[PDB]
Amino acid sequence: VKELLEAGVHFGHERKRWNPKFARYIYAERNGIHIIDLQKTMEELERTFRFIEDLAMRGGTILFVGTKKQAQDIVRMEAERAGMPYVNQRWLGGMLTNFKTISQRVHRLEELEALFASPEIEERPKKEQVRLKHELERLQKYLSGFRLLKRLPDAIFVVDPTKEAIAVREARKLFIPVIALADTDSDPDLVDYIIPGNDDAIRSIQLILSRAVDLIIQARGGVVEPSPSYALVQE
RNA sequence: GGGGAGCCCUAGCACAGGUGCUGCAUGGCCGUCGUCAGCUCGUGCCGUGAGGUGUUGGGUUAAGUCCCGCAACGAGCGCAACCC
Repeated sequence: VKELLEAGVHFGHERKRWNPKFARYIYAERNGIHIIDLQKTMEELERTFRFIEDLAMRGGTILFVGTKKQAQDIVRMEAERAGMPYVNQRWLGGMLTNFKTISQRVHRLEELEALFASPEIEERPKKEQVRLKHELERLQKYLSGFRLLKRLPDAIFVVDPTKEAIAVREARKLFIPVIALADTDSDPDLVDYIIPGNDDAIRSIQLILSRAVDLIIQARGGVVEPSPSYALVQE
């Protein structure tokens, strides 16, 4: 458990595409690959999961932002289990902020769903229908986990918050708690709460994330087990 | 026996008429870039602002048509389909 899980398959990163304040977190910098300090990282994880279980047991959406394919795939399934409205595919400008507009985009999609199994299965012209198939598909292709986000979200979990500081950027201006997770690449004070840990390792993703999801399922009282994992991680 | 209206004539009078000018006074019809693929709106973000964003990258199509990107996502008059 904990620190010894890391001595297994995950640790520090960076070809020196780093960030100075994160280097205060840092131990060493050999191989060219910074030597993460997973100890005080365990301290961080302590405070992190404190608020995790708190806000989760009280109830209010933490906003799975995984985007890089790897992460994304795993997290998506995990997200479905985590119960939290989630960012699956490529994060697009508008979600965080243009909230009402988003609710409208949903409405177009959801009502496409509603009127996809209607007498429209009979009627309606070909070009209209077929095109509407296409854009219905893509609409759900992006707004899957987002389709279930309807009232002031209260923290995010995210992954590597540089890209996912496109994401941070938004929720950061939005006076909102943002947990989020990365290597010595990103920035510490860029975030509200910090998980200093590599995220190009698919296993790392699996482990820390399942830890969090289980933390929120234990906020409500339980904890089962994940389906997505070691599978496509290595094969 | 006149007187009444309409209708025709003759000098008068208001009046008309113009394929006479000027499209540097114009409507309208259009010739015309040219079926060129463009023109623009909503919110968010951006810049002190003008304004930007959208539409700035890459294919692809008849085409701003569609698709991967992208601080954005749509909607609009055209494009298309809708009349033959």
